[PDB]
Amino acid sequence: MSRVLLCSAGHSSMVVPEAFHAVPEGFEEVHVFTTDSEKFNPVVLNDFFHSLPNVRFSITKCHGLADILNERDFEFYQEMLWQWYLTKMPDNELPYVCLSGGIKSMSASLQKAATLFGAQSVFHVLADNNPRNIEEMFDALQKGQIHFIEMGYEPGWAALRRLKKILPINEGCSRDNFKPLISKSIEEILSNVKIMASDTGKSNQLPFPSLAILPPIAQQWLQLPLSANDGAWIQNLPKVDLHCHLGGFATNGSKLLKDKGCLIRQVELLYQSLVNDNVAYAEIRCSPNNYADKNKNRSAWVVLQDINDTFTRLITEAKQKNQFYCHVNLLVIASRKFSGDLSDISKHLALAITAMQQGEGVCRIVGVDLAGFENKETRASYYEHDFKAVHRCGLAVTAHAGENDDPEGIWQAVYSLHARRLGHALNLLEAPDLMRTVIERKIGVEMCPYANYQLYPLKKYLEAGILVSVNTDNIGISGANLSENLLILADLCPGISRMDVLTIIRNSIETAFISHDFRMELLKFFDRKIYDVCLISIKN
Amino acid sequence: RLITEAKQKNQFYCHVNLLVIASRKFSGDLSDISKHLALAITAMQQGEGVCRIVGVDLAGFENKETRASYYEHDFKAVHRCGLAVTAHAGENDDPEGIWQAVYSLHARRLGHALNLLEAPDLMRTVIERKIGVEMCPYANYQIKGFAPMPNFSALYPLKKYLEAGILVSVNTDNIGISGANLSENLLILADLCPGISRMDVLTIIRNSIETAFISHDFRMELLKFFDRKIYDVCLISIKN
Amino acid sequence: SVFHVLADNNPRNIEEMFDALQKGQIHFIEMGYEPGWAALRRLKKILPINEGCSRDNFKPLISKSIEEILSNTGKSNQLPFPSLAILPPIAQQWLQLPLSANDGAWIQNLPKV
Amino acid sequence: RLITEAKQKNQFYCHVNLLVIASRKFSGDLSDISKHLALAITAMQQGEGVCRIVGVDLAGFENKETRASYYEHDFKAVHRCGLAVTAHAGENDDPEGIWQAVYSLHARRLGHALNLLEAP
Ligand SMILES: [Mg+2]
Ligand SMILES: [Mg+2]
Repeated sequence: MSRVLLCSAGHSSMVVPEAFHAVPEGFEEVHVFTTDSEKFNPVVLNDFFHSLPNVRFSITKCHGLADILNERDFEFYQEMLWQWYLTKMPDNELPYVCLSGGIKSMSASLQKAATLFGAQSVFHVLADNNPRNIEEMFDALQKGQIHFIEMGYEPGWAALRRLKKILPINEGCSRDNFKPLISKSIEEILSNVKIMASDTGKSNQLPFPSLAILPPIAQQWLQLPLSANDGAWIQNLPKVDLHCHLGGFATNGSKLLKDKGCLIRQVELLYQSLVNDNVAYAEIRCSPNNYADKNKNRSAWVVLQDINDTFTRLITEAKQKNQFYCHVNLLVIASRKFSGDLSDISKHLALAITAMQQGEGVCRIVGVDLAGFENKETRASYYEHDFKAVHRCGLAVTAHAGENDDPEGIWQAVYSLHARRLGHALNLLEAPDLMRTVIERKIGVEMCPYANYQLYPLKKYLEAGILVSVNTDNIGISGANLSENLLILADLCPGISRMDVLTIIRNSIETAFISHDFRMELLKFFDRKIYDVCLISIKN
Repeated sequence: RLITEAKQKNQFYCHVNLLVIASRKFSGDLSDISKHLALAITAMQQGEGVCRIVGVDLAGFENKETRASYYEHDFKAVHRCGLAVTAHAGENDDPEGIWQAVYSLHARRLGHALNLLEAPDLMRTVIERKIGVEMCPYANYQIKGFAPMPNFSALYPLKKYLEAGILVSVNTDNIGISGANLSENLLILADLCPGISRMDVLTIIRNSIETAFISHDFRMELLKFFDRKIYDVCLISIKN
Repeated sequence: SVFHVLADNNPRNIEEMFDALQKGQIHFIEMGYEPGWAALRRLKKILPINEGCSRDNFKPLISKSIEEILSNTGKSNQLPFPSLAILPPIAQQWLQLPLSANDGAWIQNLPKV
Repeated sequence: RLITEAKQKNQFYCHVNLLVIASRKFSGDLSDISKHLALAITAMQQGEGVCRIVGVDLAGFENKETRASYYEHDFKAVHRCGLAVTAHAGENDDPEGIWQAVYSLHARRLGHALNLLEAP
């Protein structure tokens, strides 16, 4: 924990040691902002802090401004002071600051910086004798002449404290080619507040994925239909992939992947690809029975356990280094056979229940998949009594009735299997009753853009209000990742905009089978990341 | 007519929809249940209107004689039409009853369900399915007893129901009998559930908005109006 | 509007800074328009003029809220009504305060369902 | 390991197989029954080995309130996969519960059933 101290000193440099000694508990880092004037005496605080190496210290100089004389000088000083304050923020803490030093102008500017970004406690210092050398200030504080004065305790604006990611690519804000981007931030916040308070029609709401603090230009840009040149922006956007088959990545499967080494390499390469695509969460459907080998003592349970263990090891390694990581859970696919050994479905269900019973592990089992040939021969009116068992133990179920299926099949897949999530079902338009059912019950749709590619009802699905989630199915077989999956909607569904992409991501994140706590943590991280990425992208 | 005349003057109007109560063993023969649900679905098929019927209700006295696992076969068709069900599975109802109500009847809402805290799997599934739980603070407080009743130890489970993530909704039940409208029904929680914050009250309002059986577009309009009004109220809330 | 006035010579007499403003020596420095909070002035109604008062009757009405701004994850991302973000932070932390009995006026003014 | 060690020295060894008892748990978060059935199914599916799980047993709270005429629908999967069924009932139960147990769960063994003599 770091008690970073920020201050500004004018003709007097004594004030910073007084601020340090005002709280006997002792700070950890101290930084002072000063102009390039010659009246400064850095040596006294320099050797005073050299008396205690254990406390970090730094000095930053505002070049080119001897003193504030006109409007340009003051605006330059304010921009540099804001930049220095925001570049010296703690990563996850509010700092302290003393306003005593400097003339009224920089004191007011520093307090404005505090009011914009927030601080743990702002304070002042009062010296009865106004000491100038260390021994006499020490004697004054020993006697009791030291006086520290405090008013402030403010949280600040999280959103405007959150824009430090844009400081690079400025060379150091040279006056010849300086752009006061902090002034852009302040005009942004004032513009949003004034527009909100000076109108009602615009003041309705708009952004459900939660944000509403971007500049109005940024919101207008979001409202425009997306183009094919937004590839960098969407790639920078974090995504969720709720339908991705493990065995269709390096296209493989039953004939090749029986050995352990191939499974390990497939797992690691899939995780690397997912992290490369900035995907923050995904659900994976895997076939343990298709991957087992009774000859080599390789049971389906063993295969699933090994998958879970390697996934857990990988995510733990990624998290321990404090780098972006992709949380992933497995889905046991109840492969459709309907020809022989029909007990395989029950075996898969029991395996899934026992797998979720593991309990421990950040990576676990959350749902089962009723995939396979979705024809009438294997509709949802066959095994509901057996699915009573999996539903008893509180396990989610994902169905798939989207290819060559009639509305009643979707209907009692919804109402007998009770699929909390639904796959595909592109022809849902022609069943308004089924529209009303799916919308009212808030069950999502696992529509895969490239899979059907190899008029798209996606836009109409968003208009109706279906919680549609864009999914990649098999990136290896399709040859395109999730980023291309959202990219192709530009010409697949004309008139589509970036706000709809954000709503798609939001629908995906609520649609995943996750605990309430993990869901809300994922929402927090996703909101943070989308805010940062749009702030970065709007400027460039 | 009331809604139309209130809106024509561009004032604050409370949009209202109905609920058809299908009581169990309340008047004699149980064919009254089918009469009620047929009436409800036929009223729904009116088509055009402003104040509509959204669904049906299933209410009973205590249990057993008024259990929620008796009329699934009757409920098949009325559910199939497109209505919604709010089973009164609660108030000293055994967990199997609520499980049947949520899963066999596909009921989107529960009445009271005060003792859900002792059925962890029932919690888990309800939270995972975002099934609303209507609950009346003053009514349940009077008829059951929760801290600070004298000579009582049980405390209200609202704060737990919120932090777990249940889509709880605060209601009034019987205004005249309880002698409390929605305002004091929300206010009573301060001494009923200590440590409750205003932010959780806002989330409760949001959940009540979410759990209504209403169309999507009406939901967007309702959310926009509520958010603007809530921002305005909180702007002139800190004044006092 | 809150601003600042700076004088190079810091005049003392009327003719001096009159001449300074004739030349334009006195510059004007402001950090921009400050909306404040749209509604906080009912404190001046509930608290009378109190012309007869001393140090005994201090009002720490807001300072306790200021202290409980951050002194106190669940309450951080539970935000509904996304326009609630634009709400000034002081009122946000006020919402973060626990509920009380005396909020009946706001409860009545609260649009409910 | 015990039976392998006993057999390696060519001594007398007692071959042992398991029975996963599906405890009644009158209410007791009754999903434990399905949990036990799934655990037994996957344990049998493990397969390789000399000591093996061979069947399931249901017992506990023998009173008529927890008879065998409730869970007749769950036992379809455990019977289809290939496991064996045992039902303990008859110490103080009616002479009809045995009929359901033998003819609904297809139980190959009957616990106790001391009062069978009065049901020819
Ligand atoms: Mg697929
Ligand atoms: Mg009632």
